[PDB]
Amino acid sequence: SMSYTWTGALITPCAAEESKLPINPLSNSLLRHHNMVYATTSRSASLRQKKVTFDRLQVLDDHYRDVLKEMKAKASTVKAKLLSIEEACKLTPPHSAKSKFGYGAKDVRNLSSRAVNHIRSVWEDLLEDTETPIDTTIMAKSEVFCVQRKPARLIVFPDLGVRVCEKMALYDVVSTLPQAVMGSSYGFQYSPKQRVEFLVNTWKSKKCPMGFSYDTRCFDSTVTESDIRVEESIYQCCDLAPEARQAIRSLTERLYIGGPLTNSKGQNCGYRRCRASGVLTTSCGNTLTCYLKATAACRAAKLQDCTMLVNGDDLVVICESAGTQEDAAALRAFTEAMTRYSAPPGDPPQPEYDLELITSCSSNVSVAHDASGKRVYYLTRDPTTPLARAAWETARHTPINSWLGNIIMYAPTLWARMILMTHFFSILLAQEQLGKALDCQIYGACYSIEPLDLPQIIERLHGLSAFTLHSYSPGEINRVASCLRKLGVPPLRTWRHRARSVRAKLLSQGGRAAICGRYLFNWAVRTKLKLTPIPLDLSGWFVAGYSGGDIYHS
Ligand SMILES: CCCCN(C)C(=O)c1c(F)cccc1OCC(=O)N[C@H](CO)Cc1ccccc1
Repeated sequence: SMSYTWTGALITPCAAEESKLPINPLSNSLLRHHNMVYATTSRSASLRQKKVTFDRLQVLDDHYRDVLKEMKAKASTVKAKLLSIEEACKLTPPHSAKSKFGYGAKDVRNLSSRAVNHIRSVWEDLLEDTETPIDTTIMAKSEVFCVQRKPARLIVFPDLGVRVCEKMALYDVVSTLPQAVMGSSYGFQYSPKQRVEFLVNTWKSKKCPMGFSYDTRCFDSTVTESDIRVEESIYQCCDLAPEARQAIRSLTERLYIGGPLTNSKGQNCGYRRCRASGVLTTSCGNTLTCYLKATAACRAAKLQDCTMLVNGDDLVVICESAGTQEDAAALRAFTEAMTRYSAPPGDPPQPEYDLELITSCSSNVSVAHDASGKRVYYLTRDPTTPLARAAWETARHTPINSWLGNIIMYAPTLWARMILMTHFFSILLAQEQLGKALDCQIYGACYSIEPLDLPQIIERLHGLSAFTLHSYSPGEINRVASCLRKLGVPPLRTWRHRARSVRAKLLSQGGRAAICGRYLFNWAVRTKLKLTPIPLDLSGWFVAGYSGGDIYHS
């Protein structure tokens, strides 16, 4: 069937859209070539609609059915909890889209009567009505990139009231089931240093390893009604409260498998028969679907000892080599199988025989050395997009931000350390906001974090070596260097000069600021200070990992 059908009504914005990087002193100190940085808008939405709209031809086979039953046998060990309205409300992001029913995310969080009464009514409706399609809004998402232009991504989400009900029925499921089903291959359970450990150990565990990332084109659109019902069949193997079982069955038929699209102006926009980007089960569902399809395709292709690492639609496979011609051919057979499964490639996959050449989760493993000269593996990526976004959020007030999560994810990197930390710490210090908690977007989720806690966070997510790395690899330095010339970012000597200046200010204030000076900026001085383990709340991160978007943790 068609992933989408359209009536001709437009994908509308509900406010003016900015597509150019403003000319502003603070962002200009970071990046000079402002004309290279752009934000997507609803003006490119029709181009995206064309790409995401197509017919899906799915053909399932014995390997798929075998793998599906192996997954269900493991899902069968799961016992899941129904969340109370209060628990689901506290998981609601503060700046989450308001309901069209007279209340907003803050009213939800405060347990206001209007909000709670309405959420309760929505829940009872899920229990009563198993068929009426649930309305969704379609919007063009505003995302920032560097030229060489991407059309806007389209986001699909239901009303606030429904989102809170999804958490009630399925939060515990999305947070515990993927690990029970996929074990070590479930990527979202890992901190960055633990993802590196698994990739390095899996690689080292093969006699002759071969690995590849697999890019599925427009994954959400490739997701069929069958996939979504199969996904539900895995959820139904959990021990569930009667009302959760019903709310899952109703959400699946009324929301998950598809439904009507309304634009911001309230106009009937079209119809969806594929994955909605903005529902609770998107991340877990995509992960389970991508894992099932890949696991079965490996058997079909006869790849050997194929270890998966799956994070939503992001896939990396590491296996035993059968020789070079054999590998090329088996990988083409793997692609042919995924294609029948309705998971066709975007960029053709290629076999790799070096772990550092594989890009997965938009990152690659690289190597540096700690103060004692020992090798430390860590994740990095091309810094273009992170720098373009840091510049945009510097010039444009963003009640939400992406730069802080970037520093946390990429802390051991040369670029996050010399540029990002230096830049944002200089500014927050001048503005007396080092201590101000920020609402940090990490993938689709939300975390409240004070910049002053960065050292403790980094030491846990990456180890104390993140503050001592040096001797980065030539390829990494090469890549960083070329991006700075391309974006007009001042050279590293200038960032060193800035860091020394902010480091001295951080030290002079003492307290938590001085801890930031000592750990975050020790790379910038000779007279290194003693780096000992720093004398919290990492549970919301560690117990379930990243369980999906529109989730808030404090
Ligand atoms: C819990 C969500 C926020 C806490 N962060 C930031 C995490 O990492 C994280 C964590 F600390 C504990 C548990 C799970 C976590 O994350 C899930 C996940 O898939 N993370 C990956 C790394 O494995 C992010 C990443 C991908 C590529 C390159 C660099 C970093």
